[PDB]
Amino acid sequence: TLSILVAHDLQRVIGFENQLPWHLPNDLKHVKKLSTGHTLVMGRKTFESIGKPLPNRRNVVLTSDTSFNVEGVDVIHSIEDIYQLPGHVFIFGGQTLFEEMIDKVDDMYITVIEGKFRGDTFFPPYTFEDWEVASSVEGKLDEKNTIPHTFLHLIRK
Ligand SMILES: NC(=O)c1ccc[n+]([C@@H]2O[C@H](COP(=O)([O-])OP(=O)(O)OC[C@H]3O[C@@H](n4cnc5c(N)ncnc54)[C@H](OP(=O)(O)O)[C@@H]3O)[C@@H](O)[C@H]2O)c1
Ligand SMILES: COc1cc2nc(-c3nccs3)n(-c3ccc4c(N)nc(N)nc4c3)c2cc1OC
Repeated sequence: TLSILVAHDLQRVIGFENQLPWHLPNDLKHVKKLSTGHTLVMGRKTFESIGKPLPNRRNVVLTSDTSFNVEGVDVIHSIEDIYQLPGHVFIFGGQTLFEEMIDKVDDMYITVIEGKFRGDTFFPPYTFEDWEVASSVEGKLDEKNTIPHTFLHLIRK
């Protein structure tokens, strides 16, 4: 299976200055649970933003940099390389990767951040005419998670 994982706000903002615009621990937990034991494919900028490979999953980084060789990370240099990766593959970001892969993925696990943030990077537009809502679950709010959010699982019709 080839899936997208993304958190985007009401206007599809996904990032600002190479970081998440919001602090939402529950989104990170959501992503951890979905991807543990599986594969993440991310662009070079997203990788450098996180700063280290995430434990207990395969970390694959897409970059044109032939000097890229980081411990605990596998490197690919083409979009086509993604299709040769076994198991459940998750497209992990960022904007460029999402734009390249939205037409290619089986499904999407979206965290809709129910707010309007300042962004410099965006998830591409999509329509529910193309995507079936497999599930929609309202995120629980507490002291550490104060922004309303909804976990959507969308499957291409
Ligand atoms: N909200 C979310 O779910 C989420 C998740 C992840 C990231 N983000 C955000 O997204 C933003 C980053 O997005 P971005 O588009 O600027 O960067 P990005 O997608 O993370 O990485 C872009 C880089 O990936 C490499 N790349 C992409 N396609 C390639 C291809 N076909 N062949 C070879 N290399 C390729 C290139 O690396 P080289 O220049 O090294 O060649 C390119 O510069 C940040 O703000 C981050 O916080 C948000
Ligand atoms: C150390 O723990 C984490 C740190 C993280 N930093 C990030 C950053 N995102 C953008 C810039 S940095 N995340 C990420 C990375 C990708 C995500 C995606 N595709 N989708 C969703 N929903 N959340 C993400 C969180 C992270 C996810 C993490 O745990 C899973």
